[PDB]
Amino acid sequence: GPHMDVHKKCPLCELMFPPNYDQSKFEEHVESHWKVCPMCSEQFPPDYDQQVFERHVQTHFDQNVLNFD
Ligand SMILES: [Zn+2]
Ligand SMILES: [Zn+2]
Repeated sequence: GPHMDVHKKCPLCELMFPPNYDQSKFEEHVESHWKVCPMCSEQFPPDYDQQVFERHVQTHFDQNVLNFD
């Protein structure tokens, strides 16, 4: 950390943490913004659209109407 080590902010929502905050706890928070499809276990970038993500997740519920096969 430099003279300004208050850069520990989630660049995705700008939640600002103290300089002494856990890097990995920071990263998991960044990875929380990476929207994870529970059915893909894939994390989608913050650059991804929530609308697109929600429709993506919806298609996992849609399942192309899995009737049997
Ligand atoms: Zn955040
Ligand atoms: Zn998915």
